[PDB]
Amino acid sequence: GLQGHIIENPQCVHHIKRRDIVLKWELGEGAFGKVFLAECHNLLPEQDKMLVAVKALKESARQDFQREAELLTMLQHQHIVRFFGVCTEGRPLLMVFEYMRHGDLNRFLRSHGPDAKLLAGGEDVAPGPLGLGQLLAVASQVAAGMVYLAGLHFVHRDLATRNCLVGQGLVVKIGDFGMSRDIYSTDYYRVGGRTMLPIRWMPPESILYRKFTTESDVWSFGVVLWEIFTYGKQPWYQLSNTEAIDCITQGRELERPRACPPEVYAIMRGCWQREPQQRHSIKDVHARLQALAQAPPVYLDVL
Ligand SMILES: Cc1nccn2c(NC(=O)CN3c4ccccc4Oc4ccccc43)c(-c3ccccc3)nc12
Repeated sequence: GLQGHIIENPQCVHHIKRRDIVLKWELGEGAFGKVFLAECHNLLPEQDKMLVAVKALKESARQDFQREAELLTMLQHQHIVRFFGVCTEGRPLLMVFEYMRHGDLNRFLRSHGPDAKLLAGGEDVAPGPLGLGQLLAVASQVAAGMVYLAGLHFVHRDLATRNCLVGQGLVVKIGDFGMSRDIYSTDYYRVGGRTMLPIRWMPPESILYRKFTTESDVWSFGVVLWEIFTYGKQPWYQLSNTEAIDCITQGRELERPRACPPEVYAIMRGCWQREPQQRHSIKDVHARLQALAQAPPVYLDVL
């Protein structure tokens, strides 16, 4: 079905009473519904009242909602956005997620870019552009989520920074509320009717043959690594959608970002081997990123 829609995977759901959810205000909006900030009571022992993100269904839908809830409940990992469960008592149908204070990683990258000064600094992040060690910590975390999805044989098909969230202490997790085509329409190619393909993130076998695997996700992860080291720039931004299809199917690679050490660009190139079976595993890409994120400053300073 839709690239990046969890029910594209063919592999218990917690219920929350409507009275325990108090909507505060809207956070975002798309064709399939809205996301609110809400207070959720009686959800976690430590917290009598905590903030959550609530996704309200705009309403087939109820059967898609049921299979989404099943698959979200099955995902339990430090770098997948936490799903608390559903409110099916009347309407609208609600899904309850942890609140990720910094929003999506593309927005977070662009607001800590090469132009950032003292004012960009805050609780969680230093002033000025994100440093090598912070960029590596972001990439490591997204890779760890992708290790977990690969271990469960899930394929994402729309992995991009816009589809990752950033929380307190710069925790980064894979997740979205199904509105990236509404909020970031320029990141998709419209192919008639309603279909919208994230071509700039897709390998040749996906664009040419419509094949999607663990190995096409690793390609997409390579593109995520490029977005991180460009502070959120669009891949192929100088190109039209058809120009980008021509570049990707002809074997052109994204150029080393200014902020990317050769060792890291080598990790991006391992994700971009033309032949899927020749790309490095997500386990290996994650081991190499984690090692660099955790490396002492004396080592990172000469990278
Ligand atoms: C309509 C639609 N079009 C595209 C993507 N859409 C999503 N997005 C995802 O399914 C992304 N997704 C995910 C996908 C694939 C593997 C693992 C995944 O882990 C997650 C973990 C937490 C949140 C989300 C995911 C939704 C949607 C539905 C209910 C709840 C939330 C989001 N609806 C859509």
